[PDB]
Amino acid sequence: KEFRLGLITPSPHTWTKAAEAFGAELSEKSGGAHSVSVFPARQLGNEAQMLQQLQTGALDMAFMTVAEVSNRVPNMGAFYAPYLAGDINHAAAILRSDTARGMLAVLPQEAGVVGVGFGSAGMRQILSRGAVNSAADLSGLKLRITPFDPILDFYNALGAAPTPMPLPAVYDALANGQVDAIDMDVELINVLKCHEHADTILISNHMMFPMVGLISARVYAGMSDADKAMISELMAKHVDSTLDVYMVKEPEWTDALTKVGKTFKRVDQSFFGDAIAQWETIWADKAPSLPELRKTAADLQAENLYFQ
Repeated sequence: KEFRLGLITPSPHTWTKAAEAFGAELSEKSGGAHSVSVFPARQLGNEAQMLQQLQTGALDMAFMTVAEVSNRVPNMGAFYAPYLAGDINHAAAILRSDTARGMLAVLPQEAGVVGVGFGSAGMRQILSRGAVNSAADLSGLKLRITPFDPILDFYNALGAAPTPMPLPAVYDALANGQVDAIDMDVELINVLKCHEHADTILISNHMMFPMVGLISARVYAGMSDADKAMISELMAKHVDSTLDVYMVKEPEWTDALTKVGKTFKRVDQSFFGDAIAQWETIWADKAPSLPELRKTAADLQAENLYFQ
């Protein structure tokens, strides 16, 4: 079978490279019986469209933001609690936990997909065209976000003017004033060069940004038992590999952003004032897994169960 795998990330992106590597290994491990054609950069549609077609089985596979999945499955919102993870190594440990993996079990019924495991991209940061000395400076700023509710809620609590926008439009929107600021990670701030029309880079690490490897449940059901096991395990390995890339590269991409001539500041949870508490109130009855995920995150940190 020639499977198709969609992503929204550009070609240089870690996810796209991981999907290509998965595709190569599947071809080899299957003795050429199967192949994967990778379609990055939104070639097959936006993420919402891709999920619709995973659900029907018109699309076989995706490396998808958990952000999009949360639009369909609001419990995935739990991963976006601000400052749940203290850094990318903590985030990776959370995403590998039994608590997190247990949350995947609902996906075949609730979204028509099998989730094999979690990967991630980088922590979320803020880039702005003007000075930002306190959270009050975010008030009324047209601020680009990924189109999902957890981040919309965070910025609405802060009083910004969040504006959903997909990746390809972001650079131009900054350059032309359609937005004043963006929510982004350091990999894409580097790759998309969004720092070019920014004044201030705020390294806030305010939210994690998980990824999930998905197989259409309709397609999975048509696979032989041997292939269900082999393909899901292999995909899980490649999804998991992204966590180690970000563990290594996150501080490297961050340091590169000290060399682009802009005002560079690190801020912590206190910077955001009451927005974190407001977010909790919004999400308490939307994402029932949140208390258990918070306990898991706290235990990983207390036990020093990651590189820190």
